[PDB]
Amino acid sequence: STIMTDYNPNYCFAGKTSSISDLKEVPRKNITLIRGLGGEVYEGQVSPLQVAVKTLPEVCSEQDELDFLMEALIISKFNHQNIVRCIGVSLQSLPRFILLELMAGGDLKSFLRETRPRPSQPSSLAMLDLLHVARDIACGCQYLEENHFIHRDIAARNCLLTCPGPGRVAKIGDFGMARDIYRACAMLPVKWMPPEAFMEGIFTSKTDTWSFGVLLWEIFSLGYMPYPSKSNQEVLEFVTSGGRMDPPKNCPGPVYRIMTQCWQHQPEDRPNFAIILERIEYCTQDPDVINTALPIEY
Ligand SMILES: CCc1cc2c(cc1N1CCC(N3CCOCC3)CC1)C(C)(C)c1[nH]c3cc(C#N)ccc3c1C2=O
Repeated sequence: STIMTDYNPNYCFAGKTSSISDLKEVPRKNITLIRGLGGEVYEGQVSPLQVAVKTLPEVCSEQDELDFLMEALIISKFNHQNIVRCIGVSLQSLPRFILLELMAGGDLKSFLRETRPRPSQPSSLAMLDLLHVARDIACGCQYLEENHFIHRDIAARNCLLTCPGPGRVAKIGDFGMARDIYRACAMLPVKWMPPEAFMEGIFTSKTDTWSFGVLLWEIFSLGYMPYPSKSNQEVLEFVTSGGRMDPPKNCPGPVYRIMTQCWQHQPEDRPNFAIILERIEYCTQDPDVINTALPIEY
């Protein structure tokens, strides 16, 4: 790409600088698309390795090209089991591809909605399944925090699962907001943002702690939209004024208490991710938490 070549942006993560020349270019003849899944995401294979393929439309702006490169650089430099892997890229053929770990369980929000206990599947999910998802994402967030990377958009829609069934691992699977900020409103994820985002606009890992609290609410509600029946501005005014969400239906007290600590008004009063993990791990050990039945959706 001449835009990518002429600009040739550097990307810094964890004290190391990378650029387009550092990306692992997979020959296009080795890549086959199998089906569309979800911009466009396809299932593909690399000669074989099963992958997810993100594509860049051939009709795109110069900014879109640079965005796509920065997304590749960002994902390629992460090294953690709870962040989706990047197999490589194919940027020297059109349309351009980024090749990612296939996450056959799909996105977490959709999974929660589709796998809710119902009279026909009364035991589809248990509390422990939800705590394992929470732990998995908290582990990824702790890696980001330890590497001074602020995600800015932790939400169930941005988490992915390795498979639908038992043994699934949840991973962070989108970095678009971080990418936009690295390169730099009705599209802001207001419902995931702490009060101070709207005051001084200052982001820290404590902003990700707040968002993680909202993710935990999403998990234990089985995929409900946060602040049901409030608009973005209503939520902004609500949370600023000290308003917080009620516990999800049947949510154990100890889990709800993790949410409420994540939502402390003062950032310094919120737990870091090592503390969040410890609390999630204690909940997972407590028989009265894990023996709590999830509500049936009639
Ligand atoms: C093979 C399965 C799959 C896999 C993936 C995805 C969706 C799927 N499916 C969508 C279709 C469903 N079906 C199941 C049958 O009923 C209809 C819905 C079953 C999940 C989505 C589109 C969510 C996805 N986004 C990604 C982003 C990044 C990054 N960075 C990396 C990987 C991904 C993936 C995936 O690997």
